[PDB]
Amino acid sequence: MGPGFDFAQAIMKKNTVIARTEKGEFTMLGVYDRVAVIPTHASVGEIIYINDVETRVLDACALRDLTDTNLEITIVKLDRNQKFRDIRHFLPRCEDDYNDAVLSVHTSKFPNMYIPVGQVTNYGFLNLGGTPTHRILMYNFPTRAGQCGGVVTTTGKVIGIHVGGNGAQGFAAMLLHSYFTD
Ligand SMILES: O=C(O)c1ccnn1C1CCOCC1
Repeated sequence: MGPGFDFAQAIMKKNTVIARTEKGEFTMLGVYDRVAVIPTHASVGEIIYINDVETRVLDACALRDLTDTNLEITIVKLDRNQKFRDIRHFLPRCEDDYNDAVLSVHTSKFPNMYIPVGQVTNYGFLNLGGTPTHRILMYNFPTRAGQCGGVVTTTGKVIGIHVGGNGAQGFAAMLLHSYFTD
């Protein structure tokens, strides 16, 4: 509907797939080559469904910071016959706060969904479902089941993936450029 939505749509139309694990259907962001991300609570195994196609998982790594604290991001390399557009140059280098973000979701339950969430706080520590978690972004929107994996963008930056909420606030795990050096 405006320039934030333009950037979000451009990411959704080329850099997402629908991922299915035994724990549900998730928006999945493809970052480059056959490398994507998903919330760690998706519990990715040796096989995952990608747009309802049985796909071998070549590697899955549940990220933790150097204090050995959960970051809630799992990086997955997919045995897929097609590469993603490389969007690593849209990833922030540092932890930050943002204005005027959009949360975008694409699943069977919520197709073509876009939410203007407003201001994004560098929240930091969150007890996420009992699990101490770091590098959390917060926005004051009442997010719901079905939005985990959703992509958080500003104009020109892909800043996080949605991982939870408390009924009044939503929480995303940061994406940083340093996660996807090769
Ligand atoms: O997919 C894209 O490149 C796209 C769509 C809208 N804006 N962008 C980019 C253009 C260069 O600055 C960063 C954002």
